[PDB]
Amino acid sequence: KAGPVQVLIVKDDHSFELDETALNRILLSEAVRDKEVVAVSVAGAFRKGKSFLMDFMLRYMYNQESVDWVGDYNEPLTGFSWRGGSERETTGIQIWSEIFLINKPDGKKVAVLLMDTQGTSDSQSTLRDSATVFALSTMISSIQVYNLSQNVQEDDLQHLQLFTEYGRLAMEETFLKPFQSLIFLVRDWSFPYEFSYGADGGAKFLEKRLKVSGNQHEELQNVRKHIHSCFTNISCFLLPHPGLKVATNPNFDGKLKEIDDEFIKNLKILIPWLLSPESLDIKEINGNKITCRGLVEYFKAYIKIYQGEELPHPKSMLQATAEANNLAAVATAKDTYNKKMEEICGGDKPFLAPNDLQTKHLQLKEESVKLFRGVKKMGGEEFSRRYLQQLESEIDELYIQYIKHNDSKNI
Amino acid sequence: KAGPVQVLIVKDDHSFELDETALNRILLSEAVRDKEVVAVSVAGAFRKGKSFLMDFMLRYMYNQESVDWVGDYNEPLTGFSWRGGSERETTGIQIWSEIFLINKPDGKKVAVLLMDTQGTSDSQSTLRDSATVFALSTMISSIQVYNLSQNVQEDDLQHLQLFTEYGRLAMEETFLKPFQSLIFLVRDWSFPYEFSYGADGGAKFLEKRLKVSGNQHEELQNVRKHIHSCFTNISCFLLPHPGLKVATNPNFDGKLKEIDDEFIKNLKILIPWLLSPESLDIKEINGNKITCRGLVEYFKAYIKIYQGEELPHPKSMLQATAEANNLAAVATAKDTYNKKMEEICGGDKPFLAPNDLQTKHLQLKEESVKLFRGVKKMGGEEFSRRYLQQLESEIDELYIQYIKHNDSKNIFHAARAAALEH
Ligand SMILES: Nc1nc2c(ncn2[C@@H]2O[C@H](COP(=O)(O)OP(=O)(O)O)[C@@H](O)[C@H]2O)c(=O)[nH]1
Ligand SMILES: Nc1nc2c(ncn2[C@@H]2O[C@H](COP(=O)(O)OP(=O)(O)O)[C@@H](O)[C@H]2O)c(=O)[nH]1
Ligand code: ALF
Ligand code: ALF
Ligand SMILES: [Mg+2]
Ligand SMILES: [Mg+2]
Repeated sequence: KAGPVQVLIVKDDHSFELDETALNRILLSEAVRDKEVVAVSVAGAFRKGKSFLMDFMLRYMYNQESVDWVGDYNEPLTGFSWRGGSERETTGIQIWSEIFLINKPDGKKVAVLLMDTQGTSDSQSTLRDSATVFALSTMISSIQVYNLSQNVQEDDLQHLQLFTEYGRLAMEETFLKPFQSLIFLVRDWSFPYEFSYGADGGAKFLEKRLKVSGNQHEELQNVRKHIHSCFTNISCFLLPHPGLKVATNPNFDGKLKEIDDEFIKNLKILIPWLLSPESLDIKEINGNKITCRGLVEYFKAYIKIYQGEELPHPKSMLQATAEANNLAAVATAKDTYNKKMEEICGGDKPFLAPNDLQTKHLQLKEESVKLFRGVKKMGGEEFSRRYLQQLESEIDELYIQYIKHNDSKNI
Repeated sequence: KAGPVQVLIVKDDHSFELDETALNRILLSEAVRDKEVVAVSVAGAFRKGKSFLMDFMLRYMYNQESVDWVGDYNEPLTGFSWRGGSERETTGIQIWSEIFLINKPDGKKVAVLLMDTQGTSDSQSTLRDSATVFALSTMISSIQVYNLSQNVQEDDLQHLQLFTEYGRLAMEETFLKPFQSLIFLVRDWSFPYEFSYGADGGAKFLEKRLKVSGNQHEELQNVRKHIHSCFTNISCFLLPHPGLKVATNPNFDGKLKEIDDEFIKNLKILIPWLLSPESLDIKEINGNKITCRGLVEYFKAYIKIYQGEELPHPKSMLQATAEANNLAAVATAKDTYNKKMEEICGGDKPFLAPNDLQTKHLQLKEESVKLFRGVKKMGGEEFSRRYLQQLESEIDELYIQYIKHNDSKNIFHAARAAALEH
């Protein structure tokens, strides 16, 4: 019997593990391994109904040819594990064990893979944990549902930009856009009188939100340009709140009779708009359509890159800013020392007595140390200590170079 | 008649202006200028009901002595401007024009100032805009209500850390904690079966969410340690959802008869909890209690700092990581060039003829450029181009230093060569 399968395992030590056996068993079966694959993912902040949504996607995938695929209104919602409570439920990445075979309007018979992910920003996860899951699901899926709550905030765009860039870094160089379809799914949209629920309201909302204009600040322009650069198709769907019973009742188990009717009405539109045979886009990587067997190889390849240390680590805004502040200050203090030493023992300056050279070096070292300390930096003085010691060590190294330059002028 | 007053203005070119005349008219009047001041602010992500909340705080401030301060159930909600719609309403910082005089259980009157702020992360603002508003409002307030939606996510704590770090950087150095009281107010809390609505469930939720353990990953540890070290008192209040009429009905105008009853009950706990005379903390800066006139002086000083450019610029995760990646690659590549040039024209090495020196320099410069370009960095090759150009420029400057070092080993080379050619 079909069920969810844990394929990306996140460990308590923040390491990642691919369950290759379970993955090979689902995607290398004879019926699917050679078919071109459509991979649908949902990702975004944790505790926002992602697994819940995926389980309605499952109902549609099993009952496409039925007018009432949304189900019996007394049927509980099953599949991927979903629940209330403040603590995360999904970890890593899970896929549905049954690969769906669908006929496109082309006549092409394609394999459809459904992928559910650990929400970002939970209380147990580093930024590297969250970015790796989100980048991997974007790199593997051909349709990425970016699940957002209520609105699209500038920090939603900055996270998307960080995660997609992290994905790009693990990918081979390419002249085409790295990714395919992205849907901004806005849950609990509260303003249907400003933009109607659904795809047409969402398209107008998103055009406004992502619009680049010349009078816009560069920081605002650049995040929008980066998002457009990454995806060949970007859509948006505004979804109503499903009712306070769905959000707050601990006995709720997914029965449609307990879900707000306007939510159901739009949910019935959203799922086929995402998953109908005409809207299923086959996965492509660097301009080649991928089969299920091909997808398995890329999954293994990408995880290995993220398991190693070839790529830089994503860092928080304060941590990354502190590091850049300190690196820039080291460079400035070191450059100051170099140019000041050139004034007293550059090539065109006379030989200096060794004791004089030492006195002037110690003075110029102290001046560069005071320059470094005086620059305002994020992170605090304790964070700076490592960079202060590096600075002093590199200046001491430079000094020995100058001892030898000076010595050459008295031979 | 009393109303909201814009005191911090964010311009469309993202510059900041203090309307000192408006501020002075309010805080320097004879009635309040010399009274110790309590400042209450609300701040957080945009479009989350901050102004709405403040107008219910206004009702309390005006009707504390009335039996039913919350208002008639048919009375619309007014004061600071609030509304639905997805676009921001409040910009900058505004204060209420009427300063409330309140007697403490001690015996003398404090002045209470209410401050409403632009939500962070709206689509028209830079990170620096958001950071400056949130920092200024934290630095000026003695009670900061941090307004959050549904949960406390790790990105919420990273933003609070960044914003409070930005405020600390603009303050006088002190051995004391820089700020006083912080309230994590969680709107639309959905799990009362796990942590009950209000301040006791909030305290248990927040104690767990903010707990510092020496065994958590340093990234999670250090955010929590930072927040704890910034505030002398941190609490948390979990508020129910107000109902879909409040959230989605365009005709809603604040009438209590259209607000869910459980939200009202907790609202009636929250507001006196925040504002009761025995709960009002007098603003302290650098160990001194502050009067209204002193608060104006600090508002002027702090904004002057953020109007200048003495401080590091707040940057997005991608922007800051890309910068750090490129800065490190530049330093490595420049260091390599220096070390390789020392092998050939260090002080203890023989004179090199200018043509050999140039050829070797050009080889080593290319190897360093190749090293820089080979480093995997966030942000793209296009982002790195400013740093590649800077590296080539700094390498060229070092080369000229080496030309002079080398020439000094044989000043007569060109002259003697010319004399020997004959
Ligand atoms: N407010 C709100 N809650 C939802 C929605 N959809 C599902 N939920 C509830 O969200 C909670 C967590 O759902 P889950 O799918 O496990 O979230 P995930 O962690 O994002 O996968 C459950 O209590 C769901 O009933 C929605 O559209 N809005
Ligand atoms: N979901 C929800 N909406 C609220 C709450 N409080 C107020 N609102 C609605 O949120 C919208 C924005 O309110 P406003 O005070 O202008 O938000 P601000 O931008 O943060 O100041 C209004 O439509 C309010 O009716 C709440 O606790 N939960
Ligand atoms: F909180 Al989750 F899937 F994002 F359980
Ligand atoms: F969006 Al606001 F006050 F944060 F109008
Ligand atoms: Mg889930
Ligand atoms: Mg407001």
